[PDB]
Amino acid sequence: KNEPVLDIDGEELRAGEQYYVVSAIWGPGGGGLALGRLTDQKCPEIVVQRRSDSDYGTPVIFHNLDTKDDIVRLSTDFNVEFVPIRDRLCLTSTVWKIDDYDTSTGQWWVTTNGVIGNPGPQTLQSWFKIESGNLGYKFNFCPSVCESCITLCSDIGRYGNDGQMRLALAESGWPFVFKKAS
Amino acid sequence: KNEPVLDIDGEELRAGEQYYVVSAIWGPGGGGLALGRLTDQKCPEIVVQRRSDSDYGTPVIFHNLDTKDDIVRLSTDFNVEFVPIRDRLCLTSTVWKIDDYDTSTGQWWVTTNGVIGNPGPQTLQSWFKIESGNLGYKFNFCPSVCESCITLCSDIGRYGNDGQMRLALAESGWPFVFKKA
Amino acid sequence: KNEPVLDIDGEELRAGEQYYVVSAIWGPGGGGLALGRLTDQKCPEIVVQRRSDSDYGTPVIFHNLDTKDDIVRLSTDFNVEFVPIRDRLCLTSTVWKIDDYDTSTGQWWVTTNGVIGNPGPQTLQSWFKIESGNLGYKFNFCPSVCESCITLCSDIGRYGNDGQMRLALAESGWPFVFKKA
Repeated sequence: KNEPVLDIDGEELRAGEQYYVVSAIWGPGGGGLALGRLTDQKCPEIVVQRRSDSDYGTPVIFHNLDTKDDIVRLSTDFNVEFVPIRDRLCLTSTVWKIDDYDTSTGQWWVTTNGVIGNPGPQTLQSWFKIESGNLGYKFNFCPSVCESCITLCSDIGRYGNDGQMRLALAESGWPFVFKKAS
Repeated sequence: KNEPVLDIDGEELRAGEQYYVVSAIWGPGGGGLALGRLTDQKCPEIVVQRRSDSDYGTPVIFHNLDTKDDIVRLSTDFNVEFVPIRDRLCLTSTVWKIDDYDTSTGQWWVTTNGVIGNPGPQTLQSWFKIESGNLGYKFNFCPSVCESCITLCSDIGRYGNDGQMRLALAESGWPFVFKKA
Repeated sequence: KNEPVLDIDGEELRAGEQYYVVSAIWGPGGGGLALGRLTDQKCPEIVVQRRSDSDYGTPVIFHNLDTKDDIVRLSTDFNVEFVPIRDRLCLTSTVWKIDDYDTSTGQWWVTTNGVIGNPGPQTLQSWFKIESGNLGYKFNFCPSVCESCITLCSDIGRYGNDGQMRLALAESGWPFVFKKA
């Protein structure tokens, strides 16, 4: 019964529909998110952002906890799934999942090879939330799918990693907006 | 009088029972089968494979030809239905059917909006077999409900399309196993 | 200049790197390869497979033909050496080598006590190739290090042997994948 997420058109987000995730801050805040690849890892891909603010990157589909509700709502666990237009360099999934700890960088990366559905301990790292706290719109990884589980619980922001703007768990979240692909 | 189809626990598949159909090839081979959709088509949904080795996708149920036989057995026509709860179905069934020839890709696709029961020409595109082949079980479309009919016949393999892994008719079938739900 | 062999991570296999070699078929396909010992023979250790698909086994390292090309490539001869992080139970090597003909089983076993390097007649039994079919990858024994020599040329598969999953020459090769250690 939560408040709907809204795209730039004022329209409430629909699960299954494709949306560009674009920086709410343009200029040096960059453009949209898309799939990139690391130098020491060709697969699975990683969530990156384009330097150009005219680039909206790769759209995503949101998969609900209970898909009986087709409205994407705030502070609710869901799966974010990149839906690329290019051919797949990788045979692993393009679903967002929280990586394990990166001892070389000190940040929890947001990466691919996540899971659609199966809420519970097996998929704890595949569930994300959208909020609007002190930002335009932010991603928060704090899955409530498993009440006996212990999970990380914090905002999701951007950090520089080897020439790419990557997404990592951060205290100071980063603001986004949603755009119907059409 | 054929031999039954077994699941991961060694227990034969039951018609009416729920089973995850998971690729016997892990890693790059992806995992279980589930339901997806195309950019230009919202319904009926399409049969896809989740790419992660830790998600089994969507469970299925088997309907035998004879509704009285409870055992799922090899080299015999059956109905396969997904059993999801997504309310994004535009009332189309969850039963596997063979699509008509896709002129764009040159492949015969596997889809939904098939029919349970009613063996005959009407449900021709909805009847599937499981063959052992060489690896774990492979799916095969070769309906035997209409002797008078001209149907395609070949194994079922996997092929890429629109950023999703899909099921099509081919000679080299793709292997799968079954995990009880 | 052949295409590089790729591990699970999408990475071309590098000569010298520890890799786990694990069945590309999970479930009853078992797991990884390791050093085992037979009932009547303690040395040399043989190549075996752990029944649990969770046991990646013993890491190994590749040894190319030309000691300077670091890219492990397809259809190219190489030595293979087990890397037991366990204490070495024997004085013979961990290098893969085709055992002599087993009159009791009609199987050309894969054992150890092979030799790294010295291509030609002296080490013909330690030179293996990697290829791919419909599965991830399949081993093949068809060394080219001696043109005037006659050797068997066939794929490599798995067989039971006193309750241990050994490896031997076959016409259909078993599928594997490589995970960085």
